[PDB]
Amino acid sequence: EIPVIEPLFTKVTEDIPGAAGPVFDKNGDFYIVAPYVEVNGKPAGEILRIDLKTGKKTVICKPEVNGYGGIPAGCQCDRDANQLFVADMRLGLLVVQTDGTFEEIAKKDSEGRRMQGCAYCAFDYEGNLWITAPAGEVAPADFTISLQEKFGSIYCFTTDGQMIQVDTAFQFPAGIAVRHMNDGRPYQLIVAEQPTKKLWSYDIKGPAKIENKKVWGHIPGTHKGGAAGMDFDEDNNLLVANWGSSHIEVFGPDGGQPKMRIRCPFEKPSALHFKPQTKTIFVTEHENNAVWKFEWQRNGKKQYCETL
Repeated sequence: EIPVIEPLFTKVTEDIPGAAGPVFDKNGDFYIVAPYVEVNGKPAGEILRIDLKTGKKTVICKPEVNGYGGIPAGCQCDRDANQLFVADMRLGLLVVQTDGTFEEIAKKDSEGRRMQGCAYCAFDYEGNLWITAPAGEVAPADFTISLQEKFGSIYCFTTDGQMIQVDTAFQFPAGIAVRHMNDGRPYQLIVAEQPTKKLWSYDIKGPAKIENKKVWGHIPGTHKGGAAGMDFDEDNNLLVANWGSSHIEVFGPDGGQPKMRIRCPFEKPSALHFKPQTKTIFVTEHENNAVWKFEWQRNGKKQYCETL
C-alpha cells in the first residue's frame, strides 16, 4: 500500500479563475495564470504576479491577438532574459515580458501546419522548450480540446527558433517534464495523458529528437481528471498533480507506480512549482481557484532559468 503524507498547506492567494501556471522568475517574483477569466462572454485570460507576503494579485498581461483573447495555461522562465514562456490554449506559445508586452512565438509549425493551443511547457538544460498542446487550432479557429478525440500534440521549440511538432494523437496531453542525466544532458521526456491516467516517456536524443516512446507510469484514481502539472525534485522524483484525486503523486526516477502520495486539502490540484533553492512547493488548485504552498522532503530540481 502506497504510503501517504499529509503536510501542512498554507494559503498564498485566492480568487483566480482556473489558477494554474505557477512559476518563479530570475528575481524570485512569483506568477500564476488565470486562464478562464472572460470579458463580454469571451476568453480574456490573465497572467498575474502574486505578492507572497500579502497574496495581492497584480495583472501582468492580458494577452489578445487581433481581437481574440488568450487562455494562458502554463509557464516557464527563460535563462538568458527574465521573460516568461507561456503556453496559451488559444494563442499557442507566448513570450511574456514582466512589463506586460508579449509576442506570439509561432502561428505555424516547422512543417507549415497551423499551431495548436498549448497547455504546459518545460525547458531542458540546453534551452529547448517542450510543450503540450491539448487544444485544437489556435485562434482564429473555434476553441476545441482533445478530451475525447485524439488530436492533442507535442511540440519542441528549439534554441534555433524552430517550432517542431514531435508527436500527435494524444488524448488531452497535460503536464510535461524533462528528466536529465546527472551530467545535465537531457535524457527522458515525460508527458501526462490526462484522461487515460498514463504518463508517457521518450528518450531525448537531441533538440526536437525523441524516440523509444513507452508508457512510463500509471496515475491512480478513476475520478474525472488525472495527471495535470508535474515537476521533478532534486533526486529526479516526479511529483504529479492528480486533478480530481485530492493528491499529488510521487514517482521514483524510473516511473511505474507512485511510491508515495501527498494528500491535499482540496480535490483538484492543477499544477505545482518549487521555489528555487528551497523545499517549498507552490500548488494551484481548481476546487477553490487558489494557490497554496507546502514543504516537501528536499529541494526542487534546478530549473533552466537558474543555470548559467
